[PDB]
Amino acid sequence: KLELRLKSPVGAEPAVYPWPLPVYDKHHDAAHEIIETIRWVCEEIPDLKLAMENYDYDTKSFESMQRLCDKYNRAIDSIHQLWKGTTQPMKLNTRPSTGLLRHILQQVYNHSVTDPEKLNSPEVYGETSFDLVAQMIDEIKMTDDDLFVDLGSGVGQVVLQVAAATNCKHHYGVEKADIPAKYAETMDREFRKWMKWYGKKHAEYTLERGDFLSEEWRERIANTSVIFVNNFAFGPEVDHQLKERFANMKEGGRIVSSKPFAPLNFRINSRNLSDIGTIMRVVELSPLKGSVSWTGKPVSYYLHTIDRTILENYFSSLK
Ligand SMILES: CC(C)N(CCCNC(=O)Nc1ccc(C(C)(C)C)cc1)C[C@H]1O[C@@H](n2ccc3c(N)ncnc32)[C@H](O)[C@@H]1O
Repeated sequence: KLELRLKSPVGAEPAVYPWPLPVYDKHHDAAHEIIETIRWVCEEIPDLKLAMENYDYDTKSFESMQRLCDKYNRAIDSIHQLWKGTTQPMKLNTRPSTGLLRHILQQVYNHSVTDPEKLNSPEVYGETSFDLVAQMIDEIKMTDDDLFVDLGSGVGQVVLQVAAATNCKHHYGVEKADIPAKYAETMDREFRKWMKWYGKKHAEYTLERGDFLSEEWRERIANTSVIFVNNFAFGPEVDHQLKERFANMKEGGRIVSSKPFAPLNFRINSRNLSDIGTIMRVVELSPLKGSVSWTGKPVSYYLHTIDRTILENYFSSLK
């Protein structure tokens, strides 16, 4: 029946929406996905922006929606034309800006998480931690050297965010529970599709089914240089096993978490000598003012860097 279609700015399969356009949740529907996508594409292509200094808008009239899609598609055609002339294509494979990325990931999520219901009351998945993760990404400089892992990666959004944002040799997510691992497969597909659609590049990444305490993971963890773990509700048993597995990490390796694995007020003495606190610097990271603020209360986060010289110094300090 009735449809709206958006042409990709790089000639990928157009995006096709049914009318009336679905609503996703109380604060998201396809209408606004459509508008937001159009706006984002104008940011990729200043030229497209120039073509469309015309658009507030009526999202419940199909006619009003279709003029918008039409103007956009037509300007797209116009742009593709320009690129046959001496004007060169928009720089091919760049990373998406943050703004675009937040959009894309919203899009991927909504197209992948059909029924946001099979996900338990409490924020045990982190639904709007995008800005938070974005902050982390800003602070923890990463490079083609690093390997990244999100321990208990959920449906994968954080892995996708980092992979989109950084140039690690590889990013990994590992998830035990079956239903989110299922969703992650679609997330993965949706993500690849939308990134092609906007013609934006991403670092290599993999989503996996697995337990991060499983024998196999001991080795991998020791090999990972950047670990993100949202351990807020892990408690005693699991924190310990993790500390265990961290102790084998190379010098420089980083762990970013919600609960600290050492303490910050930690100075090295006779009976704390096998405490992990001896092989790692720990800092409290500044929270975001607009923090999701778990437990109706402002909460911050922790960067641990594997630094053995801390130990070495305590053996130099015995002459
Ligand atoms: C709460 C966390 C741990 N996780 C979902 C979050 C998606 N990714 C995420 O939030 N990353 C992240 C976000 C923010 C931060 C900061 C705090 C900002 C630094 C750090 C990391 C839960 C998933 O972990 C899975 N989990 C728990 C243990 C378990 C297991 N041992 N092996 C496999 N997966 C397992 C569990 O099944 C859930 O699907």
